[PDB]
Amino acid sequence: ANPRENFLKCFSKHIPNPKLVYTQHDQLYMSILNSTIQNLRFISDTTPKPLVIVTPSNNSHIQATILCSKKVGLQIRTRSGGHDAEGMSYISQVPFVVVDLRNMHSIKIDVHSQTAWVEAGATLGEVYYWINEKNENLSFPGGYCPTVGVGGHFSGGGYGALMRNYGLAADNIIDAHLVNVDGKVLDRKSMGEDLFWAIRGGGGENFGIIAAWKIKLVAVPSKSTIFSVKKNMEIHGLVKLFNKWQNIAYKYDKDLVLMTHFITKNITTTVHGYFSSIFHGGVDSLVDLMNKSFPELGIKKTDCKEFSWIDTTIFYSGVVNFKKEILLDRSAGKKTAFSIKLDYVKKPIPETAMVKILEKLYEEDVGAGMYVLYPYGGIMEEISESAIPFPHRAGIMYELWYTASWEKQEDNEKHINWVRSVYNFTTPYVSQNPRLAYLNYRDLDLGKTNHASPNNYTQARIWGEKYFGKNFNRLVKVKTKVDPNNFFRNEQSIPPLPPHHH
Ligand SMILES: *Cc1cc2c(nc3c(=O)[nH]c(=O)nc-3n2C[C@H](O)[C@H](O)[C@H](O)COP(=O)(O)OP(=O)(O)OC[C@H]2O[C@@H](n3cnc4c(N)ncnc43)[C@H](O)[C@@H]2O)c(*)c1C
Ligand SMILES: *[C@@H]1O[C@H](CO)[C@@H](O)[C@H](O)[C@H]1NC(C)=O
Ligand SMILES: *[C@@H]1O[C@H](CO)[C@@H](O)[C@H](O)[C@H]1NC(C)=O
Ligand SMILES: *[C@@H]1O[C@H](CO)[C@@H](O)[C@H](O)[C@H]1NC(C)=O
Ligand SMILES: *[C@@H]1O[C@H](CO)[C@@H](O)[C@H](O)[C@H]1NC(C)=O
Ligand SMILES: *[C@@H]1O[C@H](CO)[C@@H](O)[C@H](O)[C@H]1NC(C)=O
Ligand SMILES: *[C@@H]1O[C@H](CO)[C@@H](O)[C@H](O)[C@H]1NC(C)=O
Repeated sequence: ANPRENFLKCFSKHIPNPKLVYTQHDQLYMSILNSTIQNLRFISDTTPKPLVIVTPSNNSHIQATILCSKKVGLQIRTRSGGHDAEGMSYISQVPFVVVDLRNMHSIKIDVHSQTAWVEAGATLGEVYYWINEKNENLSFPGGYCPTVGVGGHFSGGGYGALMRNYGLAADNIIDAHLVNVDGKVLDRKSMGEDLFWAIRGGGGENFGIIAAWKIKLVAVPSKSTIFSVKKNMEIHGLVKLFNKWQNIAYKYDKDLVLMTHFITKNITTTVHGYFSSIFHGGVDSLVDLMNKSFPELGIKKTDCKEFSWIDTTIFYSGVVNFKKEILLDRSAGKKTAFSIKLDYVKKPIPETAMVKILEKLYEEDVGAGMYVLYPYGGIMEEISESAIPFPHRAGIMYELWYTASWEKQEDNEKHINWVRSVYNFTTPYVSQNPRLAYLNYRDLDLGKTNHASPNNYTQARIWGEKYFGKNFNRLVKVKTKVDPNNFFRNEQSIPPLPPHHH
């Protein structure tokens, strides 16, 4: 009796006769494993590999895997788009199998009722595309990156351009299909409201394997206006603009998103701020708005085109500059090694301190580090904190991402340490009790939950409280109820409650 072969037998038993199981012996193993590992940082020979990969195409397949891993004693890591910031969807410390959902990417739109059934392995890109094909004036609220998978994205909250208008993708989910620790398939009805609440932004990896979402589509203007302007002046003049942006961006009506980037340019060199818009409306209203609200930014008509939504979608994603069918292409953009961390901001950062933050970009190579800033007003002020597990709503001015991408496996420690040091540095200026963070940018630095350690609950709280709010209690309530033996677990997952505290 050994687990790989015992698994495979059990699986065959539950399901006789495409390929659904891969082992190291299969020619395709490696390139499947590899295909969707998004962060090159976790591609080494040292990196643990699973005993089996399964690629289900049917709820029945998922039930079997869950059942068989339960029996033989393997751990599951589900991979949907593979974008985990920490590789947590494809690495484990213990013998494990990855459940790659790439074969379950069906997307079924009901144009009239304005809903859609999207399977767990589809990618934003696809969702965007196929919605737009059915109707140019429709879409869905979600991240910017087309290759993000909907399993990780939605169950983690997930948001982007439409955030200020409609909220997080998790805010717009009507139903789902989920398989639990007992291998049952559950709709919302049968799931019950606690579990339906939980999977919407509490991390699906804590409760089960989601198989499908039901999605409610949102209205989207047939023309939006985009400018995106370069600003490489002297460092102080730059922050003078930043400070202004900081106090107003979140204040616009719902129809303006104004975001900002920072990086270094000129290879051997100066800090550059880019300021970008999605404006639901025309060129002139927009210039007028800008000319009124933010003169010093000095945008002009010459500065901005008006695009269709899907074009805007494209403009604002990881692909150079063409045609809209890239949205469909699993292997677009370039994969890099990356480290990212994100802060939320409630109170304007002091101009002095900000130069210092910007000053730090000089300490890595040109283009390596980058700060992304997105504003936080509009609808987020009216959505309750416990509406869903994701609790970051009212009184946030904007969010700050600090990110580094590189190529080379040696330069790892160097680069992740930079990201940390900027994080450490900004600590006085960002949110505070507690320092809020975002489940979809997992940060093991916030604390780890170990395989080889007894499960202290008050330990998990430290980070549980950062990712979620007051929401954390209800979350551990749901865990304890639906997966009391903590079968669905990872290096930073919600623990159940031990039974003497039941
Ligand atoms: C790589 C990348 C990520 C981005 C980018 N832009 C984002 C943005 O603009 N807004 C955001 O809110 N998030 C952005 N993200 C990050 C993604 O939101 C997160 O990285 C998601 O968690 C990624 O989801 P996914 O693409 O599926 O990657 P996986 O590694 O497979 O991570 C999934 C995560 O959750 C578990 N899981 C996935 N699917 C399921 C199902 N069906 N059931 C249970 N659990 C599931 C996995 O185990 C893993 O833990 C821009 C870029 C470039
Ligand atoms: C795994 O990924 C790395 C970089 O993408 C690459 O060197 C290697 O060829 C990949 N594995 C394959 C093709 O089996
Ligand atoms: C899921 O379960 C079985 C196994 O193949 C099949 O009868 C059913 O139609 C499947 N549904 C799909 C592939 O949509
Ligand atoms: C979408 O919106 C515009 C703005 O009113 C309208 O003129 C256009 O005809 C619409 N088309 C569809 C297919 O909904
Ligand atoms: C911006 O405002 C000034 C008036 O102070 C004006 O001269 C300029 O033409 C305005 N912009 C547009 C687009 O008209
Ligand atoms: C960041 O802060 C933590 C906690 O105080 C510390 O352990 C770590 O070394 C710091 N990282 C730096 C200074 O880069
Ligand atoms: C959880 O609580 C205990 C008991 O008071 C504490 O001492 C310990 O540090 C925590 N447990 C673990 C495993 O870290």
